[PDB]
Amino acid sequence: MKHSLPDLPYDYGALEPHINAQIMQLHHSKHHAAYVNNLNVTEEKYQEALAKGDVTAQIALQPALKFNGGGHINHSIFWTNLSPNGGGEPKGELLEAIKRDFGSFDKFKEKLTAASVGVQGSGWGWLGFNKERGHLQIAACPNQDPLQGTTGLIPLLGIDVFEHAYYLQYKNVRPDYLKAIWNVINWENVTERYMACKK
Amino acid sequence: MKHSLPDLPYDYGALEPHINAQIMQLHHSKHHAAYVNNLNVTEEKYQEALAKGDVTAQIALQPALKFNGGGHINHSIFWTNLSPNGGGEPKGELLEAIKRDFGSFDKFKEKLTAASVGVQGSGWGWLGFNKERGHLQIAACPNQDPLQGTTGLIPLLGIDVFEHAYYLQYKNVRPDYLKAIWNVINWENVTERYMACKK
Ligand SMILES: [Mn+2]
Ligand SMILES: [Mn+2]
Repeated sequence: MKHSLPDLPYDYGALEPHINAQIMQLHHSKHHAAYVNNLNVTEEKYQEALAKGDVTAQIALQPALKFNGGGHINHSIFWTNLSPNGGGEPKGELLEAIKRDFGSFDKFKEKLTAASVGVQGSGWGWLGFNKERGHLQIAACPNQDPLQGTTGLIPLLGIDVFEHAYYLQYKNVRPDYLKAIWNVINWENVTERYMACKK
Repeated sequence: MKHSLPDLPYDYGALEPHINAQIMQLHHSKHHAAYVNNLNVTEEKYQEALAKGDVTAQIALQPALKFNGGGHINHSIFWTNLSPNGGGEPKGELLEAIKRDFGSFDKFKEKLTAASVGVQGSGWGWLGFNKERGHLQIAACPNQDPLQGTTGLIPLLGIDVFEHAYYLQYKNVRPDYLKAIWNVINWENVTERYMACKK
């Protein structure tokens, strides 16, 4: 098998006015498209080096694998974390865990926003689930480094703070992007990942 | 493919008094043995992950692959860079290149000493050849990060500054270890690696 660019589950303009059609179309059809292709290229190179036992080449491929592989993991999740049917607050057991672990829904939003704005350079903000501790956890990740691969936390909600995700519309004012994106969060999807975490 | 621990080109005591037999035995039969075994286990997990397209697992395995993979690369080179017949100064084209790029042999030693002593924590000092620039270059690497895999430079001479390489004999006094190791440098091996770069 090879990786494929997943279609967006909605129209490019479905998230307006919070994220405009130009960003969505570029962020999916150009950026993510490149990560999948580069990911498949790196995996093939990594396969040849492994068959040859060329460990030097394997390690030299690690930055491309983490960046483009992480890109595929993160963005594929990101599209499902957003929806025109999104916004508002989650329900049921996820809403209860958020209040228990962060005090309230608004406190959680403040913490994830602060983590996302606090990224200096490129990276991501994540809400995750800690299997060992059995509760939610917020983390920030540099560049395309994916949450679970580098921290073991299971991703529930990611916020792409790469400049290409918002600069066209919001320019340098990243907090304006963070303010707007809460209105299109697909809490239905995020709830599925949370419920999938417990057994 | 199954990597294997290469036999040492000499007995564990052949580098005394500069590196004592206990260090050599532990550094080869324990530390390096673990890198090969851990490298093989990590490589086997990669084959499964690649076959499954599990990119998260590939990225999670990267720290173990670089540390143990790099360990295998570096230590395998390190042993050949040392010899009971070593020490003194190189000759021929290697010596002529060292004088040109670093001013003199003694000046070269000061620069490689300073790079090796300057490593805070675990890492390596390397003399390398820059193929693109066509000259020698000194660099430091953190942990077991290998020179070529992370910098593209071809390794000519490596100095292990992990504490397990000198602490038993020299304790915290790494500069005494660095001074002593010059007595067992296998310049014949370093010359072969250098001449191989100008094919
Ligand atoms: Mn992005
Ligand atoms: Mn070592």
